[PDB]
Amino acid sequence: KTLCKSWSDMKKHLNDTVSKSFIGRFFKLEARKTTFTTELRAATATFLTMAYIITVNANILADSGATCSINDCSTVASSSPPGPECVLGSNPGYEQCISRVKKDLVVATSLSAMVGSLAMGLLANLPFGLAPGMGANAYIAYNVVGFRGSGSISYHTAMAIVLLEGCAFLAVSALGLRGKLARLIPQTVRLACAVGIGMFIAFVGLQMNQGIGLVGPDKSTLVTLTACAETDPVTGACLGGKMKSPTFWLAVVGFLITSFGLMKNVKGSMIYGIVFVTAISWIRGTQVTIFPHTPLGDSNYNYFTKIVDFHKIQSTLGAISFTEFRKSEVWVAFATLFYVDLLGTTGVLYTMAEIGGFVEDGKFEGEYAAYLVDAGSSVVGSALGVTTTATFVESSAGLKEGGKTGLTAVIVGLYFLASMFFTPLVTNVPRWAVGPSLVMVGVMMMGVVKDIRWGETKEAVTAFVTILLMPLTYSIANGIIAGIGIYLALSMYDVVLGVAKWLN
Amino acid sequence: KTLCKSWSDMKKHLNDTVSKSFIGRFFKLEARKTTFTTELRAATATFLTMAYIITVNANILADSGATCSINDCSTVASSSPPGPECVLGSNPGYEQCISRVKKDLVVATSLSAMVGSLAMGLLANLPFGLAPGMGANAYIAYNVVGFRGSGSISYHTAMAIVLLEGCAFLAVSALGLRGKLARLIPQTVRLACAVGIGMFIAFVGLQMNQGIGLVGPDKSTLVTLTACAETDPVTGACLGGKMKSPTFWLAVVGFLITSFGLMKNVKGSMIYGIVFVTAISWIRGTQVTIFPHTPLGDSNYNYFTKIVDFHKIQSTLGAISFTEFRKSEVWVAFATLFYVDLLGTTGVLYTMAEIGGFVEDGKFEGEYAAYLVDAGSSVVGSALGVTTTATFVESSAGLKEGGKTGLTAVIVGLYFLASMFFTPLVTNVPRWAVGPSLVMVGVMMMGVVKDIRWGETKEAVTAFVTILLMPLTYSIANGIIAGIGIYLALSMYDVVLGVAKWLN
Repeated sequence: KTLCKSWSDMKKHLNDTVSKSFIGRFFKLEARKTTFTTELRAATATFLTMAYIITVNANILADSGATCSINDCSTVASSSPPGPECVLGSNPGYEQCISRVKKDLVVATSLSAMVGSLAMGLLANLPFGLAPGMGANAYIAYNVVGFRGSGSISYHTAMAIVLLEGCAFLAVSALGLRGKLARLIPQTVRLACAVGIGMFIAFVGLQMNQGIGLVGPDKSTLVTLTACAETDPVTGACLGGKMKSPTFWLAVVGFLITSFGLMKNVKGSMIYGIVFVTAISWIRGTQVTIFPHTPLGDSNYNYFTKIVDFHKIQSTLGAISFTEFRKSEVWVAFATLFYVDLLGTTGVLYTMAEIGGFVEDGKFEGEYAAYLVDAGSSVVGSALGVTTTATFVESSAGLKEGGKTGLTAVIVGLYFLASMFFTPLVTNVPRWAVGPSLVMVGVMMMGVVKDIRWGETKEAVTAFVTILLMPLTYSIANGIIAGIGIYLALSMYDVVLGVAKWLN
Repeated sequence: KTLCKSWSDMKKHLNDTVSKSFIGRFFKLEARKTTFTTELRAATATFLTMAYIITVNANILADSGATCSINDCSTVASSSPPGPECVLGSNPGYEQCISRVKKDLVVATSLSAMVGSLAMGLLANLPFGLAPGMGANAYIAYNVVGFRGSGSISYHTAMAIVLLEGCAFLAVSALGLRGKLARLIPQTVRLACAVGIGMFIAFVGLQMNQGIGLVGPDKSTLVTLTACAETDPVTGACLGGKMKSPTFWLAVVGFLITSFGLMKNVKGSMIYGIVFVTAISWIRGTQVTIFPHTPLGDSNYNYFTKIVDFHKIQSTLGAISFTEFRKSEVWVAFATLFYVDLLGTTGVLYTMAEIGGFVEDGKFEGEYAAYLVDAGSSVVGSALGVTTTATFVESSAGLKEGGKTGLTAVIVGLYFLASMFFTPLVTNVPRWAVGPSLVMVGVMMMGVVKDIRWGETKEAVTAFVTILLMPLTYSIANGIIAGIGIYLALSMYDVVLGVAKWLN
């Protein structure tokens, strides 16, 4: 009987004693009508919903071959291994390097999230955390650096682009040239870019090398549904048997558990889907294991036996090279990244300002600092080996419970501190586990499609071309350019001419 | 001065004299408050908007190789031409056959449209015409018969499937088992199937063999943006130079003219886009011609010189074979076609009944006959060599002007009669001309996407999987099955169990 009353006899005392110290006046706990206990609940509610991006980022950036290259490949019977042999796989020397890089990138993501969340919390009094944004990881990894050394731009130039974008976004928002520039883009293309990004992200979660493996090549049509069980030992090709891949069905079950948990309003759901299909795919012996019986697979098992390990960044440290900025596509990629980051932290940071009573006429209490902290987080994360950071939409779950001061973004950072020590259990997440997690992101980003003015013709074609050309051409830069070209030709050639004639 | 008054001195007299004859009482021109002059304007307004499907159907069914096969191929230096040599192209013998088949299919489409429109007009007193439906052409051609003899099901079995579906839809609506069966499908999958069909139709209008030629194969990613100028002489492959294909830019200009004409509210627009880029691509000599300097291309020019020709169906006549119905996929295709046709003529035929004052409490004046005529049109068109017919949505343009009696659907049929004699100018429409026309169909079918309940989780996942898996797996049958599977597992395993437990 006294157990129930013990919580209440101490919670009020602790809340009264904490608010009267330096911290209570610092975080302004006497105003905004918020007690200390609610801050701990809201921080947990935000972290559990945001905890899924500690593994998706690592598995989506480790595919590009961050530091590993052709020089540190293994030795074979030939004289020297050629270009398209090591990076294609089936080589112990390159896979051992990629394992270390994957181990290194998790700590880099955790540190970047720590810095972003803590810097926002201490300097802006706003209760939402930070992490490497979802949407710019795929563009940098699967489109600029390429899949394991493909494309043209190398990894060092790709990380220099992040520094350049962060520095260019610092002195474009401190001056005040953001609202004059953020509202210049018409609402149709801005709103329809997210749908195309969601399609592109979900489409890459279905290939065999990236995701669970539905789609595959075909000789007559471009794509086909393989889901093949017996696949090629080296590359990916269907030999015999469709819809009988055990990994595919395990991934479908994992998707079903996430979908059933998102309804019924369970806060953290995208993490329990990954945990289930990973704990299942940790048992050695079956056909869905992540631990084979190869010497390469034994190297990943005599590291999972220990569950806590303080790992040091030793491969993907500061790696910046400006010696390749004199060509063309580097600037196009920089401009595309700037365009993606401009529309991201504009319609998101304001939506979470009208949920919680922060908003006033305009210019709520965290306008100036929250933008500079968000922009400098990308700079501070670029040297660590991760892409640009952004304010996560999933931080709204903490606002709905009562968190209003800046203490939430400090406890989120402190939670992210304790998630770095568990690297052994984060490196060993299979790709078919994070496959289902790339589809729900697209599903939740598609929810804004029911605001485009489909009644008009120009606003419908401009949205449809942008939505369609992004996943079918396998490029994010090919959607924005097409949308802008369609929008300019339909209107600027008829409307602007009238304005020019009206000057006479 | 008398010229203006001449029209008015005769229009009222003609309207008074026509309504007092047998036709006036037959079509009930004294009720429904409609004069004869409005019927001629509404028929033209319907035909001009519907006139685009006399060429898209022919070019989308001629790609499957309707009658041509391996037996009537040409003779080469080898003993006998193998399977994958003739059907892949670069053979005069097969192309000469496919030219005759394309000439034959236009008359078959015109006759099917004539019969459907005239049968609805005379027997149902409803002012909307008929034509081979848009959406079932691609499924039958590009998915069942395959691209030039691909796939498993042959052409004769594909036309037997149409007869079987028509006969099964006759005695499912005459009994009364339509409303009990049409409302059983939940609204989410029914509404999201159209968006996926639009995506699949627009995606096939971008390949090189089907459409204008943006997308192409890639070794690492599945699809890429080629738009290559110098292409392989036999097959389709990019050799050098992107975004400099003259046909691609001609098609983009044609798309721009259609998009600019659909706004400003011009009734017929999808036909003036085709006419422009065809009249341009009829001049012999340039790089965008449809008349090369080959002996094959000269055979298509000493037939365009004559502009009127009464052609007779002599290849794609009644061609039905039931000797291949004992395998599996035939029934799956029949069921998919039935599912597509059930949702089509249910949400469309009622929408055009509340625009014009036809509708009452329920059961407007054309419920019973309009369904049987629409179902029997598929049967009567199957023997002619075209797929199932459907009531076109583009027939609403005639309702907005004043057409209310059945005379509109007779004049539309009479217009379709005069469009058969111009076969020479209909067979010589290039594929890059109809490429832009396959995209606007998807754009106009996407306009219903802003009604799915995106707020809920089940109704969002069920719609998103159906939308996504249709174009990315290049199949319409793989979207419905996935949507139904997602919808059943999310709800039937939790809701139906409660109902079963409530019986105790």
